[PDB]
Amino acid sequence: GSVFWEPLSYFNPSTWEKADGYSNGGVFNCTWRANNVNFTNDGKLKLGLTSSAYNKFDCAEYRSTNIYGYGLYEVSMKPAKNTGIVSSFFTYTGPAHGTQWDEIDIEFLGKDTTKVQFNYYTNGVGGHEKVISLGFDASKGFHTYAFDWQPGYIKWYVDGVLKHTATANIPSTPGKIMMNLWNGTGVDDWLGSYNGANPLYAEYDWVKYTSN
Ligand SMILES: [Ca+2]
Repeated sequence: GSVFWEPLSYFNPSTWEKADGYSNGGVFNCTWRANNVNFTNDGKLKLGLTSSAYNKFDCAEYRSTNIYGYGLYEVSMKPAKNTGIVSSFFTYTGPAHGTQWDEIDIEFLGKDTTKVQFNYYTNGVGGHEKVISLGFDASKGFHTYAFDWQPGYIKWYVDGVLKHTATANIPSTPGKIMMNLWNGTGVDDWLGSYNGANPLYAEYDWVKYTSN
């Protein structure tokens, strides 16, 4: 169908918004700052994790102003490497647009950038985690990650290769496209403990959403 092709060359307020001045609270141990949303000279979204106060942490999230439905989502990215942090790409609808909570994820646990974590939420329920081995260290360069979201399945790919398939209670509300980098608290078993290492950066080259 129709193709949304976002090359992330500069901030376009019509299509994107920078989260700012707040914290998601919970496992999220940092405050979203618009100042942490940058663009490189060669057109990369540069998400930055800083400490602008002794044990205070500044993090970053970029998200779509519009909403999207079924189809192919691809991203070319380069995650941060560190204990206690997540770099991600996901779809998201919750009460955000006064609905139930539906979500599709691609998460890189900074403690082990040699792996990826797939997962999804359907009406607030998750626990669909799937960890796969990359065969490479994600943090060294840009690679291509995607999910094909249709009404009866989700399919995850890496550099073009089917890695995972999900068939049950597949989400169905449309949602926004989101990218964020953050340090977790009291999920250590999951993310490892964050040692305050900073600044940390996650990089995005482009996003493409292909409808139908
Ligand atoms: Ca680009």
